[PDB]
Amino acid sequence: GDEDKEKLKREAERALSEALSEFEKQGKITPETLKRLAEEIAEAALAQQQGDSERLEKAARRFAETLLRALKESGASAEEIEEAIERIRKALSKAPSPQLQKLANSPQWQTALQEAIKKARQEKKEKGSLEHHHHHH
Repeated sequence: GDEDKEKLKREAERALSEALSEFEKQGKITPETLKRLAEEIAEAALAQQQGDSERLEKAARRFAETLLRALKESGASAEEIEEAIERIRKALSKAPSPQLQKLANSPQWQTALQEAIKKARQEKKEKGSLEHHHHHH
């Protein structure tokens, strides 16, 4: 049992790459993590053409939960989290795919994002998030 979801994954990995472009430029985030976040968008955008509302909520929540770790790992605060998710909203709304444009406009996806901004606002500030080793591998 398999499906050609790779077509949406290759379109979505660019959405995060352009949205979080400044976070990667700053060394807050990695291109592997930007792809890992967009792999959940691929499922959510394919679900929009299938009309599967339950997928939109679950995939958007899983994406927004993962994204919060990738940002907080860099020492991000609620102000950086709430700017970061907003960039995916533009990148999806401006996307090359009509499935990704429908995803940016989807209430089931957009509601799951609010839970991630309010989660980061409940914590407000980082614990410290500094590193003392090269980690070259």
